[PDB]
Amino acid sequence: SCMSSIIPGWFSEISPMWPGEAHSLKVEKILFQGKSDYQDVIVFQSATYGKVLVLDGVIQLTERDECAYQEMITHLPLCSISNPKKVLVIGGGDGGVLREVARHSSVEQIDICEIDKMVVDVAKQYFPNVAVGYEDPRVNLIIGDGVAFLKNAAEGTYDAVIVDSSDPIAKELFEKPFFESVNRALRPGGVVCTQAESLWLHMDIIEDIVSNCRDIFKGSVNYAWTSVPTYPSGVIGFMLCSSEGPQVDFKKPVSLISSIKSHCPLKYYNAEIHSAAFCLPSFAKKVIDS
Amino acid sequence: CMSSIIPGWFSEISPMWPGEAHSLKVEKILFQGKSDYQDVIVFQSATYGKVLVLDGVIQLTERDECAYQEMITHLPLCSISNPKKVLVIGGGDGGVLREVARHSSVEQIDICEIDKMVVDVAKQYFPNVAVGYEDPRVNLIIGDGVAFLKNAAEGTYDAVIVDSSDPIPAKELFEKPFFESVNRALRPGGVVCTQAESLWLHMDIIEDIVSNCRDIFKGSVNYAWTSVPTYPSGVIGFMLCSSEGPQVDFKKPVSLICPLKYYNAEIHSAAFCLPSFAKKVIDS
Repeated sequence: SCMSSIIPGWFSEISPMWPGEAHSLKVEKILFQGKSDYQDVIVFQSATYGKVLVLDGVIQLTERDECAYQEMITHLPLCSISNPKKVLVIGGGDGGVLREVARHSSVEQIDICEIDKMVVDVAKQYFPNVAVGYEDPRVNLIIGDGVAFLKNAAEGTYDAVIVDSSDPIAKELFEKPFFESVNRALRPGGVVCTQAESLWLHMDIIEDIVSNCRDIFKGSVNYAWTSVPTYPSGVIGFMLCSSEGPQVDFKKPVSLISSIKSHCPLKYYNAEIHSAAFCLPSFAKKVIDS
Repeated sequence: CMSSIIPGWFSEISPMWPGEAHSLKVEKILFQGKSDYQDVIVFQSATYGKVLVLDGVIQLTERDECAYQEMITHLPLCSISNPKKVLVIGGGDGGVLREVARHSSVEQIDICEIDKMVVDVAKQYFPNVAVGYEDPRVNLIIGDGVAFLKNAAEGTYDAVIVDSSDPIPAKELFEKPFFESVNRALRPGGVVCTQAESLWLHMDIIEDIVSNCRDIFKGSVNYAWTSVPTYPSGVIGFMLCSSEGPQVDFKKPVSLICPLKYYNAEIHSAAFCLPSFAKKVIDS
């Protein structure tokens, strides 16, 4: 179904989470097809987006546009607070989020949970220039469930939690108890940033996500969005919430983001787009503002 | 262009976005003409309502057109005081006209659409938006806007909106002479807003439009972008250019404005905050 039976080497991203639409990509090579204990895993060499990671038929990243997601999900929370030291990432992807967290020189510890070792192994083999992400000596990789890991975490441990999840299908990561777990694992005024889907496609799912966060997190609660051409509807959003404690202002950065530089310039994130990301269209704005 | 990758699905293929296509499941085909100018399809889509297509390229869908039509219209029109005379190049489905008509200081809306079939299709298959054409201030010309514009009285217009297709004879709308034509027909400090493609797919083309624009318009020259799921890459952008004359600040609207679904003063400003890869190139 996802691979065209009509004309060779077209992949089409079909889902009932985005009914009646597919982003089709010309595929040169499948580099990897694989079935873990959790999910179907495909990597292809696309004609125009470089390498593409697909889990359960859903595009997770392309080399060409991953920067828009990976820089926004990392820098929106981490540039909003001073001197973040301890960070938790839920979901490993290709390591590109870890690479973004590691630009922040105040960070000392990056704990990351990925349930599926196949996803880690696939990152290291097929996406090695971004999967160096995993090798930063600050990084502590747990192959295990992130929901359990967070129940089990010491209270008040983290400056920041980044929830780099797939779609709510994964469904527990969008619910009140998981958020209560996050609230408890954050230091007072610690921040969470989560994958919060498409304003065009899932207004109903997002209204509930913001209601749960408004209830659990007593600091700040904001919603941001970014252009990601190879996500469905060409955009995805983020919950930014702070726990009870010091003032947090997600709307502007505190901080802009070594002799030997390990990173290229930011490709997408900057201090102006940080603010712009919180200016929603009128159809979305009405709802999310309460 | 129909069932080219999936049976029952429209796929938007073009060497303007190599290696990719947006695919929409088609409930039914509503129209199929071949005017003296382009191949015209309207189809009823599964989930984006009615869809207009010219030469295999998506012009609009009922579900997301608000994001294009409200931004190409209100970014220019909310950046100046009491616009009275307005020229639109391109008719689409009358959506842009409907949005221009929200501005109560506007007296005259000249619009050029070379292809009459586009207009007839709009009124027939998109009637609730095609009302844009019916408003008493609208002066509809079935003719070449390039020609209409070179034939205009110098300094006549407060604003021109270029709601063009892709730079594919449409390519004239992207070149110095047409830009000189506009700079001329605008009053001093008058503004133009142009369809200016995707920062993800067309940085080269955009760079050339900006540079061209910066030679001609001696007021402000700015680029803005917006989410449109059914345009290639999911975003489209706009040149905003003011002619020599009173200062225009496109990032800070001077005024506020069947309700608006997308545009608002906050998104007005955010529309000029480009990603770092675009922001460097587009600035100097």
